[PDB]
Amino acid sequence: YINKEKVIKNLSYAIYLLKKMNFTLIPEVGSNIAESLPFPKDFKDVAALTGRIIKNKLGGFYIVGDIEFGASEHIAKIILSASKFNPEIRACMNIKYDGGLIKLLKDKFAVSSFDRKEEPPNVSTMEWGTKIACEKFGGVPDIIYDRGGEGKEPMIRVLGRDAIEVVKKVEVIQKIYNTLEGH
Amino acid sequence: SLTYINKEKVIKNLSYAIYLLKKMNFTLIPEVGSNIAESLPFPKDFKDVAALTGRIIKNKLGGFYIVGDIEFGASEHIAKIILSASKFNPEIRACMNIKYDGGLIKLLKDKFAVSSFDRKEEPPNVSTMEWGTKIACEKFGGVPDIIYDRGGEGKEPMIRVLGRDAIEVVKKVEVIQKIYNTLE
Amino acid sequence: YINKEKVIKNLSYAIYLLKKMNFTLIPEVGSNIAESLPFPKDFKDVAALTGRIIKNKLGGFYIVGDIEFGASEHIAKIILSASKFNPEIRACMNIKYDGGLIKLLKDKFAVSSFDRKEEPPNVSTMEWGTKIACEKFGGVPDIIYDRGGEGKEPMIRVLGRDAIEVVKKVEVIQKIYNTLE
Amino acid sequence: SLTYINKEKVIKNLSYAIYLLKKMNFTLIPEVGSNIAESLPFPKDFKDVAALTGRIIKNKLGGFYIVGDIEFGASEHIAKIILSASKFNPEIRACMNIKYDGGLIKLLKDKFAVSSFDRKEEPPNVSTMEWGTKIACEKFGGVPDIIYDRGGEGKEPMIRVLGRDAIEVVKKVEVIQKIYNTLEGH
Ligand SMILES: [Cl-]
Ligand SMILES: [Cl-]
Ligand SMILES: [Cl-]
Ligand SMILES: [Cl-]
Ligand SMILES: [Cl-]
Ligand SMILES: [Cl-]
Ligand SMILES: [Cl-]
Ligand SMILES: [Cl-]
Ligand SMILES: [Cl-]
Repeated sequence: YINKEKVIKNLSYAIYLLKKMNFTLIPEVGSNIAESLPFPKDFKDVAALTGRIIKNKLGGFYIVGDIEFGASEHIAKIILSASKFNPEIRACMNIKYDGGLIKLLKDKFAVSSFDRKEEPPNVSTMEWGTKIACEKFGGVPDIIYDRGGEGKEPMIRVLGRDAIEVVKKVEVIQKIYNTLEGH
Repeated sequence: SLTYINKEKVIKNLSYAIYLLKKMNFTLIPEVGSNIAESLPFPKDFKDVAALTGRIIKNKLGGFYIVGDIEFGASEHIAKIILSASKFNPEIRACMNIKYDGGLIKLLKDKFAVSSFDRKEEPPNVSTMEWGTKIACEKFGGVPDIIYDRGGEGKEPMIRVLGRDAIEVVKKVEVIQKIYNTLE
Repeated sequence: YINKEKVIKNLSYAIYLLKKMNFTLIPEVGSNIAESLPFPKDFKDVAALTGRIIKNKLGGFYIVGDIEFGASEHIAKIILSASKFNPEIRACMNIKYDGGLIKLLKDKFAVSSFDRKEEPPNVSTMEWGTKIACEKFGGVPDIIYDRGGEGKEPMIRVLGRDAIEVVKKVEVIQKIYNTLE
Repeated sequence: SLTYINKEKVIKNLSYAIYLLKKMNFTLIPEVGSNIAESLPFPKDFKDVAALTGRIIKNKLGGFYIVGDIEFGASEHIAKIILSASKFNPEIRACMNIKYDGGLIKLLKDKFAVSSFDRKEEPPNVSTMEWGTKIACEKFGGVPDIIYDRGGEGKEPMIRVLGRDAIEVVKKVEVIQKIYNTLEGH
C-alpha cells in the first residue's frame, strides 16, 4: 500500500539520510526532494519541502521547511510527466549541474536531457522537457538534465521509485563529485 | 580592540535590519534567495563583510524563511558588490539583492538613483560582480541606490539595493516593496 | 521487520501529526518523544529529538532538533525499563502534569505511578520509578506519572507500542484536558 | 551620555548578546532552558521587555539551540525580575537565567555581588519572581550581579545574572562559564 502516510515517512527518512551526507551538490536556487502518491493527478498528490535545501556558506547546508503535500508545483510537473512513461517512478530531486560530472555519470547511470532553447510555445518547460528526455530514452532514466538557458541555471534531476532511492542515487553522484569539486 | 568595536556595530545593524524585515510582507524574493550584508569601514576582502550564512527564501505555505546566522565572511558574492562600490564612496557598506521586475524598475527610476550593467559585455578574466558594480558606478558617477541587470545565460535578473548600512537598505526595500504592491 | 529505518519513519510521522495538533500539554522542561528498536540493550537503541518540543510564547510551540539514536538517555531509561515488562512497548513521550487531568484519565486509561520520595539509594530515578509503577500495575500501563519533588517538575509519561500510537493517545488526553479550561 | 535608549537600541543589544552567546561553550543550561531579556528604561510592564519567544536549550548531541525570535512582551517571567530589580536601581534593564550549582556559587561570591531568596518563605498572594527579587535586593541593599535560589517543590534551582543591558549580562555569564568549565573538568 502507498498512501499519504507512506509518502511522508519516505520523504522524512530520505531527508534523515541526507542529513548524514556531505551534500554539496546544491544549485543557486536550492534543492528540493519530492514524492507522489501512485498515479498522481495533480501537484496536490505530490509532497515536498515547503522551503528548500540551501548551502550554509560557513560549511554544510540547511534543510528548510516542512514536508507537505502540494509544496512543490515545480518538481511535481517532472514527476507527473515521468509517471506517464513509468508509474513506478514517484520521486525526484533537483541537484547542481556540472559538465564534467555528467560525462562521468553517463557511464554509471541512465541519462537523458532536453534543450530549453527547443521549447515550443504554450507548454510548461518541466512538463515538455521531461516528456522529451523520456521519449528520447524510451522510458524513465536515472537522470534528466539540461544545460540551462536565459535566466535559468543548468540542472541535474535524479528520479527513482521513491525519495529514499533518489537520495541513495544522489549519494553515489556526490561521491564522484567530491573528487571533481576538490580539484 | 578597534576591530572588535567595529564588528559589534555591523552585527547590531544587520540584526535590527532582519528584525525589521521579519515584520514586513516581503515578497520581492528571487528564486536564488535574498541575502543582506554590511561591511566594516574600509573593507579589504569579503571577510570584512558580515551577512546571513543561509538566505531569505520563499515559504510555499506563504511568507518566507530567514535562514541562518549573521557572520562575517558569509557572503563573497555580496561582499564583492560592497567592496567595489566602496571604491567610489567609503560610506556605502551595506547591500541586499531583491527580485527583479521591469515595471517596478521603471517606477524606481523616478525615485531612486539607478544605474546598471549588462552581463554580456563582461570582459574576460574578471569577477562579474566586481566588474558589473564598477561599471555601474563609473556609469552613474558614484554609488547609486540601485544597481540592476537583466540577467543572462544561467543567471536570473536582479535588483540590488545599496546603502550606508543594513537598516538604511531595509528601509529602502520597504519603500520599493510598497511601490511594487501597486502593480499586482 | 522493525529496524532503525522503521523507527525513524515512525517518529517522523508522529512528529508530523503532532505539529498539526493543538498541543498545549507542554511541561516547563519541554517534551520529547522517543521510540526504540525491539528488545533495546541500551539508550543507543533508542531514537528521539536532540532538542525538545517547547512553548512558543507567541502561541503554539517549537519542535527543536533532529531525530537521532542515542538522543535521549532520559526517556530511554523509561522505555528500556518498561520493555522488560512488555517488549511490545517501544515508545514514550513526556507531557505536562495536572492533578485534575490525572483524575479524569484514570477512568479511561491504564494508569500507574511512583513517588520520588520513596526512591532507594544507588539507583536511577527513571529506571527505578518505571519499574516500580509497572510492578504496581502488573504490567505496562498507558500512563506513568509522578507528582514531582524537590527541584523536579511533576510529569505525565504516555507509553505505547510506537511513536504514532503514543501521539494518538496524547491527542485524546489533550481533548480531555481541554474540558478543564 | 547623549544616548536615547529606544526599542531599536534594546533589540540591537539583545541581538549582539546572542551573537556572543552562540560563540560560547555555554553549558550552564537549566532543564527549563534559558532566556535573556532587556527592557526599555523605566519599564511599565512586561510589554516594555524584549526576549526570545522560545528559549535556549541543550542539543543532546552536543552544544545548544537558540530558539525563537527577539520580541517585546515575549517573557513575562524574566520581565517580573527586571521590573522588580529596577525599583532598586533603574539602571538595571537586563537579566538571563542560567543553571544553578552550589560549588559554582561559592567560587563566585568572591568575584560577584550575590544575593538570594527561599521559595519556602514565599508569602500568600504574591508572584514568586517579584517577591523573591524584592527580598534578594532588600537583603543586599540594592541590585546584585546574581540572584539565585535553591529551588523547591517542583522547581529546579536557578542562578539569575543581572546587568545594565543584555551585553553586560552575557559578559558576566562568560566569566561564570569559564569557572564552571574548570569545575566540570575536574
Ligand atoms: Cl521546489
Ligand atoms: Cl529543476
Ligand atoms: Cl546579486
Ligand atoms: Cl529528553
Ligand atoms: Cl520525564
Ligand atoms: Cl534517571
Ligand atoms: Cl522566559
Ligand atoms: Cl528564573
Ligand atoms: Cl513568578
